[PDB]
Order: sequence, then C-alpha cells, then structure tokens
Amino acid sequence: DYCIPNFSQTVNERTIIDIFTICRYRSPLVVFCLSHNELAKKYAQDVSMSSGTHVHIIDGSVEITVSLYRTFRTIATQLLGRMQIVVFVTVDKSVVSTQVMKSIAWAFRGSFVELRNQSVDSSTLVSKLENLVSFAPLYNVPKCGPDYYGPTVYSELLSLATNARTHWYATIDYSMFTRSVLTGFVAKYFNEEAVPIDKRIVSIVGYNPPYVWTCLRHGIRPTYIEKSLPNPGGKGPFGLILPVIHNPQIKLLCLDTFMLSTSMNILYIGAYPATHLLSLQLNGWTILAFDPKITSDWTDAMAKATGAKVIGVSKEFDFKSFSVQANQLNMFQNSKLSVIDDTWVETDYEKFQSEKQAYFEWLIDRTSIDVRLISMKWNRSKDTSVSHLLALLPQPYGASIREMRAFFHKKGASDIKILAAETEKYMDDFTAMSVSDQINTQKFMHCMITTVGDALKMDLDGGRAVIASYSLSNSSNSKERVLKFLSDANKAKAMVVFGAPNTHRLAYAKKVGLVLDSAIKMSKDLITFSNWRDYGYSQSELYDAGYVEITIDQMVAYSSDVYNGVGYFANSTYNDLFSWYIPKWYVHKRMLMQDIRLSPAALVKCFTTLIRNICYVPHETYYRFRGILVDKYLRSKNVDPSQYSIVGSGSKTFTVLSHFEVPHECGPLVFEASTDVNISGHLLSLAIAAHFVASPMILWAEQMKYMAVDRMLPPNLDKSLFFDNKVTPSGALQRWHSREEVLLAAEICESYAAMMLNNKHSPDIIGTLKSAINLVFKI
Amino acid sequence: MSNPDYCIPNFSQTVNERTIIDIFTICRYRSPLVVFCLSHNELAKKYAQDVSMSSGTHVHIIDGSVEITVSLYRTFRTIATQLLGRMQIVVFVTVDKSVVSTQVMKSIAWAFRGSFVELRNQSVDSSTLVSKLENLVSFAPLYNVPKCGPDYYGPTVYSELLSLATNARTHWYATIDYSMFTRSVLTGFVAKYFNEEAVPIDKRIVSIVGYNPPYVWTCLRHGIRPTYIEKSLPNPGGKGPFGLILPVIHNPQIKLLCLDTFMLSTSMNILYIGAYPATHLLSLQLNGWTILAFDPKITSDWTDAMAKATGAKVIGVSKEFDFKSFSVQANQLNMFQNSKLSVIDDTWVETDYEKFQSEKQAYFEWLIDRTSIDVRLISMKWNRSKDTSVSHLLALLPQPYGASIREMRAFFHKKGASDIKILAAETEKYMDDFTAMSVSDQINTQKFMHCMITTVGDALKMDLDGGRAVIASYSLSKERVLKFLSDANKAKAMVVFGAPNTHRLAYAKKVGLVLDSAIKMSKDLITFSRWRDYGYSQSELYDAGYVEITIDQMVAYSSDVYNGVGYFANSTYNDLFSWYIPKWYVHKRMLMQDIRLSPAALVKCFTTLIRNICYVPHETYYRFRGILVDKYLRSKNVDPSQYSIVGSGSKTFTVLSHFEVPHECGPLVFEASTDVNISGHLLSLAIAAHFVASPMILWAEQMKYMAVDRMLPPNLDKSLFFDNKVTPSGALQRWHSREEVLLAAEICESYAAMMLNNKHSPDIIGTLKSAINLVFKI
Repeated sequence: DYCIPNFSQTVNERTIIDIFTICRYRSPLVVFCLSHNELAKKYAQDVSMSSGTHVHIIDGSVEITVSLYRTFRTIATQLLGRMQIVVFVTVDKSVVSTQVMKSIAWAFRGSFVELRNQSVDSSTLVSKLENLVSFAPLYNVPKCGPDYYGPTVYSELLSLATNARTHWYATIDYSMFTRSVLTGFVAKYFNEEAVPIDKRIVSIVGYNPPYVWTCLRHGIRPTYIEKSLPNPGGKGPFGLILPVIHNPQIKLLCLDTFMLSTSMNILYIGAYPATHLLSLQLNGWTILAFDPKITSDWTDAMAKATGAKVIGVSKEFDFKSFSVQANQLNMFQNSKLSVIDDTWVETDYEKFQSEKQAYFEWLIDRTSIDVRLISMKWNRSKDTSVSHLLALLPQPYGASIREMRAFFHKKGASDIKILAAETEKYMDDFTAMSVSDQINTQKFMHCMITTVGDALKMDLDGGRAVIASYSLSNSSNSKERVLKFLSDANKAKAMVVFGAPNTHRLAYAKKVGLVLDSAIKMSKDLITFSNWRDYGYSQSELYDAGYVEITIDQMVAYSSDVYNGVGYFANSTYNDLFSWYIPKWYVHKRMLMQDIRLSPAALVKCFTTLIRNICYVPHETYYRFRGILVDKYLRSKNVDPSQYSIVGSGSKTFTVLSHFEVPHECGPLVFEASTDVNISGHLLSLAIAAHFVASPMILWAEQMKYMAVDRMLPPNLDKSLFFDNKVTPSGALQRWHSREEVLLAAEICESYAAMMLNNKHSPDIIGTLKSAINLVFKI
Repeated sequence: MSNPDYCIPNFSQTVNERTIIDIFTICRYRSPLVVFCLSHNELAKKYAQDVSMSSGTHVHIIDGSVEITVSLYRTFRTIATQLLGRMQIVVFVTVDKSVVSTQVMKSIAWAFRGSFVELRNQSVDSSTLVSKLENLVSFAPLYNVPKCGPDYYGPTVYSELLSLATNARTHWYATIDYSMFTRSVLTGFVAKYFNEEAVPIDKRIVSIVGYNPPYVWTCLRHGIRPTYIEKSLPNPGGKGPFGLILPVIHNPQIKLLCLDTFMLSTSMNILYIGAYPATHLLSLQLNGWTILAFDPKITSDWTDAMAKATGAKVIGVSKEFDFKSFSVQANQLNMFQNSKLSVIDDTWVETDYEKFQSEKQAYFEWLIDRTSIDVRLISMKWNRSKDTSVSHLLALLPQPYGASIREMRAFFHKKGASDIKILAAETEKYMDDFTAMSVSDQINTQKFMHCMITTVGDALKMDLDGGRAVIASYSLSKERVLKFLSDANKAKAMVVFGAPNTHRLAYAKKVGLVLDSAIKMSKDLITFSRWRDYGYSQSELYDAGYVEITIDQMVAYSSDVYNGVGYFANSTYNDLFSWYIPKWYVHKRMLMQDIRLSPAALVKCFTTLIRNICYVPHETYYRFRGILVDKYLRSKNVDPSQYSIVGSGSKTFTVLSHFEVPHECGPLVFEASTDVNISGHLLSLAIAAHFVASPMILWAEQMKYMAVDRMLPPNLDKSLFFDNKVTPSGALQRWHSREEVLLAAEICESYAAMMLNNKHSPDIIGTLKSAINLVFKI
C-alpha cells in the first residue's frame, strides 16, 4: 500500500505466529547486585560489547526511586526484543533492600543475584560476573527463583566432551515452576492471613507428586484429595504391604518431605548430617535428632537454616528402654509425633532390625503420645511376623539397593507374616525396573497423605487453602458445577486457587495456525489434549463466579519474600494457554494497592512496542490513532462533533467543549464542559497481550476502580515498591483515571485490537475481557 | 541427548525456511541508528531518558568521561551486534569538535547506517536544537533526519505522521527512495575518487552508461559533470540540424535546478543574467566554476554568500546587462578570453517584451559566433507573439518543470541552424499541446535538454585511459562485459559496476521470499517485471579484477565530499544488487581498514540475532567453531593426535606435531607447539552475504594485507581506526595468518550449514570461497 504506519502488509497470521514464538523469549532480564561499581562497569562493557546485552547500572548518582522508574520503564518496553538485559545494582542494601530488589527483579521475570556483601576479589563474585559474559544471552541463574533441578546443566554448554550442548525441556520445567509458585502463593496467603502454623495445610486436588517437596520447601503441609483411591494391590488393611508394581539428595528428600507432612514433631534417628534439610523452611517444626556424630554447631546450623526447633542428641538411640520417659521423648507428651529412623549396621543387621521392630511395635501404641507414622529400613532374610505394619514399600530412588521401607501405623495390620522369599522376589522385580517406574512408586507413600472425597463437596470453612486445576476442570465435572463451587468458595472466604485452559486464547492459537488439531482439538469450550478431555474457562465466566485472574509472574513477585521454590529459564507456549484465578474477596482485601509485584508493568508495553517497531508506528502517531479511534466511536454513538475536540496526545485524547453523555450499561458516561479526557491506555495494551499470554487485566481493572482518587500508601510496605506510579506530596498513590476514561477505553478496545493486528485479532478474547471490565465497574 | 529438539543450542526447531524469510524481513530494518551531536550534556540526558522510557530506544552518551577512542570502541562494538534488533539506537555525542570532529563523527555514523545531526556550538535554548531533540521522542522508533545523507526529497513527509488531517500516515516508497539514494552514493563515490586522485576540476566528468535523468542533479550536487552514453538516439523529430527546435511529442527548487544543473554541465564558466536570487544554486558544489552574475538586485553580501556556499568564484555586478554593446570588452567578458563559456539568461520584461527579446537575441546571435571566446551554449526565455528569424540556434524547447506557462526556452549554439523562421501559429499549437499533457509526461521533456550532453556509441568500446570515471549497470553479453571490466581494471580506469547477484537472488527465490511472478531466473539470466539482464557473482567479478564494495562503505568512504540524499528504509529489491570497483583502486587506497572501509556494520548483527534465536551462549559459539575445525581436519585424514581442540575466542586449537593440509592456495602449514585462531569474521560475513550485499572481498584483501603490523596512513584522523587494535608505535596490529584465514574458508560451508540448519546456500558459500582463494592465490 506504500504508506506508514503499515499494518496491512506487516501483520498477517504468520506475524502472529512469530509473536507467539517471541513470547517464549519474554524473560530476558538479569538483576545483579554487588558493591563494586568499577567491577560492574567492566563486566557491563564486556557483555554488551561481546553479545549485545543491554546493560544498566543503578549506582546511586540518582535518587533510588527515580533510578528504578527510569530503568524499569525503559526495560518494560524491551521484554519482547530477544536481547538479554542486565541491571547491575551497586547501591547499598540501605538504599534498596534485597527483598525489594528481588521483588522488582521477579516482577520483570528476571534472574536475581544478591552479592553486595562480597569483597571486590571474592572468587564467587568474580565467577558469577564472568558467567554473564560466557553464557550471554543466556545465564545460569534461574528466572523468578533461587534454585533449579531440571535437566538443563549450563556447565555442559562449555564442555567439548558433552558437545557444548545440554538438555532443554521448557514445558516440563515451566510446569514445575508453576507448581512451585502456586505453593509459594499459598504460603504467602497463610503468612498474610496470620494462620497458625499447624493449620498451614493445603489441599491438592488430584494426585500431583512434586507438591510434597514444594510444600515443605515453603513450610506448609500437603494433603491430596482423590475421588476414587485404587487399591494398590498389596497386603494389609490398605494394600500397601508389597503393592503391585534431580536434586542430588532426592532419596533423602523423597522420604523426609513425605514424613514431615505427617507431623509437626519428628523423632529423627540417625540424622547426621541431614544436609538436605537445610533447604527447607520448617518454622513450627520440632526435631528430636539422635546421632553420635551430632555436635552443637550442627544443631545451631540446622535451626538457623530451617527455622525449626532442633534438639540434637549426641548418642545412640536407646532401643532397649521401653519407656516414654526415655530417649528424651518427654517433650512430645500430649502431642503428635512421627519417627524417621535412618539407622543401620553392617554386622548382625538382622538382629538390629528385630530389636528396632519390637521397639516400634511398642512405640506406635503409646497413649501419652499420638504417634502418627514410623519409617524404618527393612532388609530381612527370614520370615517375620509384624504388628501395626501399614506399608512395606520399595525406595523410589533406591535404584538397585535391596532395601525396603516399612511404615508403622495405629491403623495398620494387627499382625502379618512377611515371607523373606516374597520380599526377595519383590526386590528382584523392583530393582529390574526402569528408573522412572521405580520413581513413580512414590505414589505408594503418598497414598498415606491422600484423602478420598469429592472436592466439589469439601468443607471450605476457616480460610481453607486448596490448589486445583485438571481434577476440577476435566470433562467429568460440568462447568455449571465447577463455577457454583468456586462462587461458593469465594463467598466463604476460602482460598481455592483455580487454573484451567483459557478457551479463547486456545481457540486463537489454533485459528492463526500455531496449535495443530493433531496436538489439541476443541469444540466450543470442550478441549481434547492428545499426549484427555478438558473444559476451557474464560475470564468473564470466572469473574461472575467471584474469581480474578492473576498471572504466574504476579504470584511469584507477590510471594517473593517467602518464596523458596524453583525458577525457570524458558517460557512455554503450552503453559501460556492456561490461566490462574484467585477469589475476589482476597483481591479486594489485599491487592487493590498496586505496588510493582501486583502490577502489569512487564506486559503493558512490550507487545505495543514490538508492534510499533514492526509496523512503523511513531510514538506520537500512536496517540493520534487513539484519538482517531475515539473520534470514530463518539460519532458511532451520535455525539455531535461540536461537543469535543480530538487532540490525540499521550496526555489528552480529547477536550470536551460542551456537556454531553454516552449511554453505557455501567451508568451513562458523563463529560463536562471545559474538561480534558485521557482514556486508559493500559486497557488497550493489556487486551493485545491477553491474545498471547495470561492476562493481569481483571486484577488491573479492580485496582483502576479503586484509583479514581488518591489513596494512601500501606504503612507496612517499603515505598520503593511503588516506584512505577506517581506519589503525591502527601505520600499517597496519586489517582489514575475516571470511570469514564476506563470505560471509553473498554468501548474502543475492539477497534484498537483490529487496528494493531490488521483485523486478525480475536473478537472473542476482547469480548470476554470487556464483559469482565463491565462487571468490575457494575452500577 | 539424541533428540536435538530438546537440546540447546537448537537450530533444528528454530531455523526453518520461515525463519530465513523473517531474517530477510528484518534486514529491511537494519538501519536503526541516530548520531546526535550537541554541546549540552544535561539536555542530552533528558532526551535520552525520555526517548528510552517511552519507546525503548537504546541510548548512549559519549560525554568525555572516557577517552574518545575507547568510548567509540565500546559504543560501536556494542551497537554492531544490535543492528538487527529492530529497536532504535541513539548515540549522543557531547564532547567538543576538537575531541571528535564533525567529519569523523559523520563518517562513523554513516558507516553504521545512521542519521547524523551536528548541532554542537548551538545554545542550550536554540529553537532548532530543541525542535530536533523533541523530534527524537515524537517519532521514535523512526526519525525524520535521513540515514547516510543530509537531505531527502522523496514522497515521505514525517510531519504528516503527526497530523489528524492526514490520518497520521505518510507515503513510504522504500525501493524507489533507496534507488535514488544509490544513484546519489555512486555519484558521491566518483567525486571522492576524483578528489583522492587529484584530478583537475575541469576533468571531473563521469560517463553514465544509459540515460538516467537524476544523475544530472546528483553530479552537480557534487561539483562534477555528467555525460551520458547511449547505443542509439531516437530522432527528436523537430526542426534544425539536430532536431531540437520543437521536437515531437520533490525539490521546491526543481524548476530552476533543472535548467541550471544542465547548463552548469556545459562549461566551467557561466554568465548569469537576471541571477537574483539564485537560492537553488546554494545547494550545489561548484568549486572550479566561475559565475559572472549581472542583476541590479545583486549586493556584496549576496556575492559573498554564493561563493561561500558553492565554492565557485563569483563576480556579481549590480548593473543591468548591456545587451546593446556588441563587444567582448564590454560586460566584463574580458575575463573569459581564450576560455569556454555558457550563458544563463533569466531576464524578463512585462512591457516591450518581444522588443526586449529581439534586443537580447540579436546580442546572442553576435555572441554565439565569437572567436576569442569559445561560447558553448546560451539559454534564454522564449515567448513570441509574431514571427522571428534567428541565427545560430540549436534548440527551442519547452520548460519541463513549466506547469502551464506560455513561455519557452531557446538555446544558441555554433552548430545550431544558420537561419530559420519561427511562426507564431506553430509555437502556439505547440504550447497548447504541452499544457494539455499530464505533469508526469511534462517533466520528461528533460530528455530533449539532456540530448545536448549525450554521446552515442558502444560503451564497451570507450576509451578508458586517464583514470576515466564511469558508472555502469544495466545498459552496460556477460563475457563481453567481464572482458571490458577486466580491461578497465588493467587500464587503471574507474568503472563502477553494479549487477543483480545471481546466488543471492536464487536464495531469495528458493526460500520463497521473491515470487516467480515478480522475478524469474534461468541460470544467471534474469527476467524482471518486463526486461532481462544477467546476474553476476563475486568470484566472477574478482576474476575480472573487481572487488565488491557495499553501498554503506561507499557513502562512508565518501562522507567528507558527500552532498547527496539519505534514505529511511532499506529495500529487499535493492539488496539483491551488488556493486564493484576495480581491484587496482582497492590495493592503492583501501587496504588499511578504517571504519569507513570495514565490515563492522554487518559482521556481528546476523550472528547475534541467530545466537539469540537459537540459544547459543557466547563461549559455546567458540566451542562450536573448534568442533567444526575438528571435523574438518579429520575429513582431511589429519591424525587427531597431531592437534588438540581448544575452542575458545582466542585459541581454536593447538598444534601438537608438524602437519600440513593440501590447499590450492597452500599447503596450509602448522608448526608444532603453536596456537591457531581462525578468522571468525570470515564465517559471519559468509552468513551475512546470504541476505545483503557483502563486504567480504574488500575485507579479505585487507586481511591479506594484515599478516603483519601496518603503519596508519598519516593523512587520516586516527579515531577512524577505533574499531581495530593499534600498537603504541601507531601501527594497525596484524590480524591473522593466511592459514587461519584459509582454514576458516575451508570450514565456512559447515559453519553456514550449522547456523542455518542446512538451509544455507552452498552456491553463495562457493562463490565467496572461490573469490577468497583467488585473493590468496599463490
């Protein structure tokens, strides 16, 4: 057509595919804190000159709030540029705290490195700096999380031996990150609501093994809810006696996180060193730990890292004293207790186990202590009767070890004979299985923290925390039934976190040709994932049921100061097809004040900037287009053109010359003479972003409703978290927009999307967002 | 680890034919840079923050906190990797002109395909300075100053982008505008060549092979004179000896530029009567011309100003011309004895108009037959209501940029008709025809004016002695062209050659970018939409003694004499063409690689884009290079125990014992206990040559020169060498051995296959490889 701006020739369905593809790269940021400005300048220069990385240094020559505003307003526009961004922070922790800088980093989907306590020649500091240059545009610190345990090994990218290649499972890794963030969000909910620690229990709807680890990394305990529990096939009252069949410390973590979910109080026999426990948060736990190798230092180090109360005893455990007053067990009078016995001996092992067995058969029946679970290593060459045996299981990461695990329980079999030949044949079979099938037997231990019941009918009193997705959204539950349950959950002030495929995003991705019918099919909202049937849900359906979408980014930034999960490296198209939702009562209670963790900053400009770059849209021209879209809408509503003057700038869409009104189902929009109207630009931008990734739009709209007037900043928040919004002399968050300015934006949203994407937008996506906005502003 | 789909780096899932299409598309955006010089650093920081925060533009400030050479090195090594990022980049320069001069900074800017703004020494409140600064924010990611050129005159009007009246849109004709930019650059290159060769001003004449109207303007903008060469002349169909009496049928200055640029082609000496104001002439370079200007409106300031701006020697006389005094010692025509002279007459009259014209025309009939002055051509306005006979007149022509005027133009000449009567009813019927036509066909009347500076003949037969300058493409049989080019290089002539690049075009067709409906090709014979021509390759031209140079390089090399137009968008169509200059000039003047002659604006940006897409870490990239050399040495049956692969940025491998690799430019010889670091820039230039014209041949010749340290040329600002290592002696440090270069050429095909997931072009690599082997011929 030979004109600019040009959407007609630059945006087609293949451009849209490429935008989807670019969305896998939307987390380019590293935030790197250190105390040595000349060191920062050197590695800034080295990485930008060698790899093109965009580098910023917040060094304190500008006031911290203005530096953050300038730096991250710029970065917000560049997140779809497919170039790494590194912000070095060299001001002292007194100028901007670790927790604040971490919150900002994760709100922008970045990696976070805090090394400001290091001296200039720290070998760790120099190493992490040199890693910037070596790996750019990648970096080996995860985004939005301290740790990572998937198959990607960055050192393998440097080795000729390994062909300078490594593993990359974006979808699987982002799904683990998501489980982690959802757990971290519940932990942040518990902490904000001041829930007592023994009540920090979350119900996982549908069995989902990684949550045991993520929960215990956050100091909460999981329980699984299953409709029907299959019988494992083995012996005993629950069929767990011989049922039918990359953390380096995962063998210890598998058992210990499970065992830690059964009781706030633990007898740990053979505990030294228990290094894997140092990564967990165990505030509210008490650990009585027996080992001769234990020292006073190991005790204090263990309580300092985990927050648990640790009683460290430098003795062998006394298996011959059948007293509740022996082995210091006194502390657990009138309490719950579980017992992790890790002990073993290389000689007379069969005898040692017999005496332990007799002891545990006694211990599980105490009346002054409510003993929940006891685990013991089992390796027996003879036939042996056992009482109170609930389970006899293989070790899921035991590999080819010949050892089983026995679990004692009040509700076990009263008596059973364990034939050594059957166990030996069982271990023959188990050790002969692939590593995966071995690992997937952890489902046998998790049976013991699974409840049977219909999640739709569960008791939601007392602020109960629940995490639910497929087991609620699958075809077997009607949408009508799920939405009533959710509406009732929000009514009860429960915390059911709900996730589901987003109907209109998925239909869009198929429409432009990204997703093939071979991979995923849908009929209306009924979805068939290839390699099960699911119901998609939309934002307006859920808002009517009292639920507000929140992004994974927002959840982890919100949870940043309690978060202890994993991060991620790549974004994933498949995960982006899903949306997550939290109850409106919690949003109104705690999220109407938009600090950076709760803001759409990392989505509100990067798609617009990408499209302006592609389509040759100058900065001012963009605002002229917005004026022109408002002009066309006002004419379509038969407003006399003499009543308004289109300006089309960034601060003035139009000026009102004489009073007029536009009819609208959320109360007539009213424009008074001699006023300037500045419609809400961020609504238009979020409606574009909502075509490609999960959207913070509904949460943003609720904050926009709240922000018709100045609002005092919350007292207990660091005010630097509000850097991205204007604050008044009086110290209040300054008003944003009138309801007229928001709803007018909602009214032209469809025309704006048609403009920006060359009429290849999704009318259905815009429509569901418009409905939700209209309900937000309902009169 | 078997499925590469779940491994990084990853080329198998990330690079398909559609990825290749998108790289072609991104090349249209490969000129993001603005260089803005101003003397006020807080002002620069304000607009840096504003453009960065609002549009994401990447901003640098060179403020003199760091030494200028290191600052240029840090800023432009960074920028070089980012040129395909599709985000605007702005370098603010606030040091003084004595730290980095205007001409140097302009050279660097244009080498990186940037716009250049010089506004240092303007006051902090200058309205022009503020306006241009505000334009950065308003227009980002676009900018309204052209790239690689001060001026622009095409359909794009940036102010229309801010107008609700104009729907906030404007015209965008990338190919047409980039073709005009290219004509302008080629002219500028020839003007730079004349200056470096110290050609006498009056010999600064270029032959344009094939009629090409815009070159008259571009040549006069650069103080050089055009002549066209055509195989055949269609008969003008008019009266007079040559048929030029009545032939058959966005510069605001264009009406006056049209005649005056032509007239300035005929003679280094001009008598201009009725000259005031002559504003349009201030845009020309006229050094070596002489202008005797007669007008009562002329003052002392006007003469001083015209000489300042054009460089011409200007003698302005505040009288009316004495048209009645038929003496060469009258109107100061004294100064023109034994000289060539043309006359431009703009004097009109409202009363006694025909009477005034017969007064002049009887003076020009006397002047045109002189003998102590060589009078070449005289132009005057023609508007006669009754019949006049006239002597010594070659052409009576209409004004091509005459919209609907009644007046015409008459040109006197020695070889014009001796006597001819001009009847009023003929010319009245003629002008009614002229007024009737569209303006598009009206302006094309230029062809009759341009006949007077056209010679007929076979361009391949032309006399090439004397360093003769020629611009030649389409109007220039493949074997015959290459022989003539070969002979032109042997003769040390300056024939500048351009042609479609066979293998780039074939690649663009094969991945699906350009359709068989727009451009067809059979081997190297191309059918455009209809006309046909041959594609040429870089090895074919090197064999004929010619070296590819890019348009970017030509304009940066010529920056200190350039006075042409810039551009805004790059163009896929134009990028299908390559331009070439004779090897003798390359060896004489281009073997020392300052930034203007460097591949810096293409050697990194494609590699970086691919590494971002394909998840290739910086150090992993050098490991891949080591692996590629490992695979190559084994396929040559070199025993692995003779070398040890390192694969870092500075050591590809270590030689354990002496070995040799057979090579047509070799053997390649490797001595025990030495480190080998192959040329990385050869590999990345080979990728870049898939998509745009290539500096690879010029680079290779410079690389051959750089096997040892080389002292910098003394007449050049040393800051132009910022991008390469310079010794404390003041020498350009050596780069690579011939082994390290040729090893890279040897693995180049496997490198392209790796980076592009086997969707590269073996023929592009092959023609580059063959040309490099010829550069390094033993």
